[PDB]
Amino acid sequence: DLRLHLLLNTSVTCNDGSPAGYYLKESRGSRRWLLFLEGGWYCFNRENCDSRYDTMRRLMSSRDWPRTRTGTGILSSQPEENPYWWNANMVFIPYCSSDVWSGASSKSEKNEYAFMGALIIQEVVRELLGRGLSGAKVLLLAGSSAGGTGVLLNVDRVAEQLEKLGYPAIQVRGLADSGWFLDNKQYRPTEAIRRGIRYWNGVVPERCRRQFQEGEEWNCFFGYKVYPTLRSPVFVVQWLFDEAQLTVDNVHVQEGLRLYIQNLGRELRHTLKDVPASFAPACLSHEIIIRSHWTDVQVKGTSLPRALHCWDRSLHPLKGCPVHLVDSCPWPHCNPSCPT
Ligand SMILES: *[C@@H]1O[C@H](CO)[C@@H](O)[C@H](O)[C@H]1NC(C)=O
Ligand SMILES: CC(=O)Nc1ccc2nsnc2c1
Ligand SMILES: CC(=O)Nc1ccc2nsnc2c1
Repeated sequence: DLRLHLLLNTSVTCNDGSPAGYYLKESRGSRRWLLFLEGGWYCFNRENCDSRYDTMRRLMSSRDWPRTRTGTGILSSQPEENPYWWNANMVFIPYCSSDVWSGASSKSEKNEYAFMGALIIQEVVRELLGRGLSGAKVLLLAGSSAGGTGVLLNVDRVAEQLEKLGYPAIQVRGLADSGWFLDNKQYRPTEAIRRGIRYWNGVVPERCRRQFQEGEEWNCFFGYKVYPTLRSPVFVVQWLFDEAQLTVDNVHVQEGLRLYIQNLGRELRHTLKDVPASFAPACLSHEIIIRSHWTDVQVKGTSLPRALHCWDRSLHPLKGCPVHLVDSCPWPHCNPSCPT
């Protein structure tokens, strides 16, 4: 089990001003550290954040968090369940800022809620350095859904933070699961992110900000636009027919919809052509890395735990150990190993 620690700096808060925190299981025989960012949509104005506070309060507050959580999937410590990193130090960072991990704004006389996702990540890293992260060789910042987008927005800031604090030997890497979205034409929008950034005081990576400039930082929330600007190594996991993508596209089969779905898969495939570390199966699903049966899906005969191990070796092409795995077949479940 992973044990809850609320942040000692109580000014780094969830939406309602309660302290943020993290769940930790140490592995004293390991110099590898996995920090995982939870997902769960977002909110972007007073009215829809108020609604989220009524029926999704654990995503806005630490007041009701449990003292422990069980690690699953890539967060499991059993080799049978996690062939990749079962002996690592494990950290689960709850998502309680509703800002895709981008915010840097405190609650105040003018702000009903605090949006501090970017600061929560920095403070967790700071406090872990006294609990053994100072001796790490690799820090893998991972996340699913909104947490996968959060990896893309924050991995280079973690790398800069550790450099400026005096830890140049820690290698920072990212693993973004189900957070690679397309700003495509709907079957039947980006305004939500633009409004959110202003409501959250949201921050994006500096090189991407300099490309798109003021008023256009929403572009940096889209993987295919922010990824080329990043310096840390990043592995991208993305279903070709992601259910959250299709929901925003207003898709729930005749010729028009057939062509729409086939075009979505082809566009997703295209955006990953120049991403050398990636895993993109032709399935209709959403998230993968913390579910218990994450080992089952394969692309071209290679599972995701194997592909991640091959990535580790590459950062020391490899014979029989591939790291770029993108399906080419054009319809959901044309890969027999898709989850049911
Ligand atoms: C707590 O975090 C805030 C926001 O990052 C920072 O301004 C403040 O200095 C921190 N407190 C301490 C004691 O470091
Ligand atoms: C349901 C939903 O809309 N999820 C998300 C989360 C983060 C995003 N960043 S860009 N588009 C995104 C969409
Ligand atoms: C024009 C536009 O904004 N299109 C879309 C479509 C699906 C999305 N999923 S997340 N952000 C999305 C944006």
